[PDB]
Amino acid sequence: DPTPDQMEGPYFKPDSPPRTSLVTSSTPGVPLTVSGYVFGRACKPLTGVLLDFWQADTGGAYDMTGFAFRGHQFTGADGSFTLRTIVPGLYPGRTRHIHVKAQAPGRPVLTTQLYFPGEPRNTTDALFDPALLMNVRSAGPGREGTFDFVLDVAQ
Ligand SMILES: [Fe+3]
Repeated sequence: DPTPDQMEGPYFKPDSPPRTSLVTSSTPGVPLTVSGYVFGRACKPLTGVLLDFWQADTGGAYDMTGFAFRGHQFTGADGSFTLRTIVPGLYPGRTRHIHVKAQAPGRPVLTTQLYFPGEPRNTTDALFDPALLMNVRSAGPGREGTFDFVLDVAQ
């Protein structure tokens, strides 16, 4: 309220495919589904918001040749989103994170990141921001993330 912005990073690639799922049962890593809503200025759900996610694989590598672990979606009538993925791996200098660009129809793009609770690197990574923490709880062999966006959109 409202979701803080952060840098894009060198590993963004435009033109991600449309998909809410980035993984299969055969994808290595700890299963993670992240879900929530996009709200505007009056705490009301926003429809048709573009959410474009990218992240490292379980071993901390980004795909620069293809679009593995890159995918975008649009919020539905209820303003909800869902992302089925795996927990991204650590890589040099950074705590654990998922990248996201959010764009409400006809508005500027918000570039930001999502962080994980209880990660030791949250204390070492200067880029870390507790306002961008997901809630994360166990769900069998995997995990469930919860995060709501608030965009600067008048209602
Ligand atoms: Fe990154």
